Amino acid sequence: IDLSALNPELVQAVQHVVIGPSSLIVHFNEVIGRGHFGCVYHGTLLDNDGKKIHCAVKSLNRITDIGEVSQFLTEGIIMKDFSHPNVLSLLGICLRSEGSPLVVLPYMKHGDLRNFIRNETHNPTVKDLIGFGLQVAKGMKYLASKKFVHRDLAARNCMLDEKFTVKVADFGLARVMYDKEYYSVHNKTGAKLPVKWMALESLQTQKFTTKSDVWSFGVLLWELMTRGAPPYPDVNTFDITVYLLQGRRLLQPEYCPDPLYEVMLKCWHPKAEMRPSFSELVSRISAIFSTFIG
Ligand SMILES: C[C@@H](c1ccccc1)n1cc(-c2cccc3cn[nH]c23)c(=O)[nH]c1=O
Repeated sequence: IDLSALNPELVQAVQHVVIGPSSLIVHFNEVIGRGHFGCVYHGTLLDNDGKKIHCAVKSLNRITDIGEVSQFLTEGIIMKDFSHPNVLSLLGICLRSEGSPLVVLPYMKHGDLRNFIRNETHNPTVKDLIGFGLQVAKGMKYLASKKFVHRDLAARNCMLDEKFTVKVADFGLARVMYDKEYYSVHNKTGAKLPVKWMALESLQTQKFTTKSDVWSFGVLLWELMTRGAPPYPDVNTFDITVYLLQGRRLLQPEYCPDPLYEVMLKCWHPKAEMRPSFSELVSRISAIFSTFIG
């Protein structure tokens, strides 16, 4: 990657996001995870006093050309501003002269939320599951306040830290600014569209908004209440649009309380403008959660 060809204003603006070998040790032989985007390694970040911070280092192996690198730096500036207890922070990025760009994130002791709830050795209560959903709603309320449209909200993209605090995050492809580019990149790399989490209007028009993130949030609540069941497992991705157009939705999970399933149905309202906001979802889910004992 030719770092000398970048826009000098953009280089100045992104400097506060860049971290390098003076503080970060990437443990390339200790792999946390492997995805279609690249790999996630254990990393160590040292502060000025020599104190060690455990981190996850996501390698975005597909970012190579100047336009992709510039868009990566712009996304790092946007996400470096994130500060919320239910949003995974960006510690920094690495733009090396040799190797792919790196995203440095706080290490998440308990991994992704979908894996946690699906594991038969774990026993989260119905109250714990609603609590996870409420944490996701708070993180999404913060992101929505920044006009940040997630597009890929699903239980597998929320992480659990050492205290079981849920952090909204993104372990998918490199984030793009424009919806047209999001579709173009998925087609070019083979990366899967998250069809079964997408709002009806996103499937038909190829556009995403905070109102389509509310639809994905409803699917995420359903994943929580089923302990990670795959949504519409029996509906082919190419038949999902007709299924939604018939007025059909994900069925009420056995352990999902009625008021919470009513919240899910409101998230999947066919008219995007009629869906609740993330602020209304936080208020409503807090009220439901307040009636669970434990
Ligand atoms: C901060 C966090 C996040 C993302 C979304 C919502 C809440 C939190 N985060 C950020 C990146 C990321 C950082 C910098 C540049 C790029 C470019 N693509 N992704 C970037 C990532 O890979 N994973 C991830 O979890």
